[PDB]
Amino acid sequence: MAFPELLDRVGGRGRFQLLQAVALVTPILWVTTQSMLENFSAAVPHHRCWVPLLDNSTSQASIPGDFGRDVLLAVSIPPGPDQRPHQCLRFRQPQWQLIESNTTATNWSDADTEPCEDGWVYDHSTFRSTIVTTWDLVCDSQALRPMAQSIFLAGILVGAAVCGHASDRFGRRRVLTWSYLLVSVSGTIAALMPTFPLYCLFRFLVASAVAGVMMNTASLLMEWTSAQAGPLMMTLNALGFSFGQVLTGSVAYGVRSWRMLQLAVSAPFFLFFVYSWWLPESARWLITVGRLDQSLRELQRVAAVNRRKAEADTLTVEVLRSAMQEEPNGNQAGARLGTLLHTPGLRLRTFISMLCWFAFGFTFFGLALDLQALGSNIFLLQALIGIVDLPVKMGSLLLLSRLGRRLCQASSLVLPGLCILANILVPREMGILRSSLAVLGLGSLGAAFTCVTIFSSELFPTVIRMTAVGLGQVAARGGAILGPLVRLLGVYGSWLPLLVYGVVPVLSGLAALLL
Ligand SMILES: CC(C)(Sc1ccncc1-c1ccc(C#N)c2ccccc12)C(=O)O
Repeated sequence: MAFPELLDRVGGRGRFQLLQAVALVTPILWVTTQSMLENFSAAVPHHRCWVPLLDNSTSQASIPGDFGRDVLLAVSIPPGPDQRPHQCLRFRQPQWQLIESNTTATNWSDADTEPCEDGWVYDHSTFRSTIVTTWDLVCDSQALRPMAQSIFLAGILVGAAVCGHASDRFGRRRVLTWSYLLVSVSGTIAALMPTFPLYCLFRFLVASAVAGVMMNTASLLMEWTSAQAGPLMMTLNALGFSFGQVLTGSVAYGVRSWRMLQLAVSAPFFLFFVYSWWLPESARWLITVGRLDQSLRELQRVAAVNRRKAEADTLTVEVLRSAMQEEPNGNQAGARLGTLLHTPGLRLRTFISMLCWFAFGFTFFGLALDLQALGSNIFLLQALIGIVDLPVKMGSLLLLSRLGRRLCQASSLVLPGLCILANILVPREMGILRSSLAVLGLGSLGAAFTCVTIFSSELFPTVIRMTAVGLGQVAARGGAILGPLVRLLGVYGSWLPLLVYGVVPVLSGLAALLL
């Protein structure tokens, strides 16, 4: 007797599945919050060079003449390109000549200015303090935020790999609960460190544990149900992320100091760890290893939950042993990576599939972590990304049946791509339309992820199917690391980052219909 018959006589759609779906989807919201917090915990508020005559009340008490604050600001700080005071320069000697309008204040050499040797002054209109304010990553080290985000994503990658191996060797629920605890502890410790490298290291560990819990949640959610309702489980696991975006919006609107926000986001994972003990472990994996009694215990439990004790009373050890004998082998795992490239018919089916996976990690994270520039109100913008995602996410599954197979993937990438290209041409005065085009861009990229998981399976044969979706996972992560690093090239122009981020999916999507 095979395992599906046992899962059939125990219950696949019973209430137990609903309870487990709720209890495992709820933490996905907070995982999304931890992943997206870098948009609010490290914002860049306005800044100007520290001034002796403006800031120090000692010199403020000795000022000859009661001039307006705008006058003093014009005297101390040269103007900038946006008619605002310059952000990294200061007049070395108070220039009183600038007051007279008879002299056109335009011939100022950089030799008359000096770098800010007395710190900076930030505005506290909407943010009380962020790490940009705390450690002054401005005007010389402004390239240290993409470094932090790249470190976070590298942490996700390494943690995913290590936790995958460990969960294959140890179990699902064990690695799940220990990853919960690791997220909680590492977040708590990261919310109090005094210097920057320690903050980076503990963000690394947080991301590793988050990758672990995400993968194990996916596996456990898919495994304990029948093959009929799998895609519904994947759909719920996808909706978790959008609801997490909305939660991030609300929570960030709540708290404005990066330490308290970080603690509030990292707290409830201990509560999740505290109740992760009552969930029954996966029985199929236990059958694979060979601990039959444990599997029978878990099966009797889950059957007793669904009010199906009578039929499960017949379960015995020998039928589980025969099921183990019917379990397939994974010895061939070594040569699957080779034959994916060796056979010509399978070479091209991969080189296109990865560019579908790589284009998502590169375009999404390169923008969704820079919501400061693509609009004005961050709290409302962060919320709309999650709200719009659901209509597109539900609509895309409808479009599958009507427009066909090949035309689904190609369509769900050109549309998010062309909106980013149109961002530069739209005049800077029309701020409303510039923001609305950004939301539809980042929002529609949610359904782009849902489709590639579905189309990954039907392309490759079932023998090597697990391997192909595996490599698609690495190219998606390995591309995310190169996401934020692109924003370094903004020094050449403010439009160039918006050019690279949108051309990649269009060149990916239009090339995906060739399958
Ligand atoms: C899962 C990752 C590593 S990305 C990621 C990293 C950290 N935390 C959440 C996500 C994430 C994954 C799939 C999503 C989808 N759809 C999604 C949607 C919104 C927000 C986050 C994600 C990937 O590249 O596969």
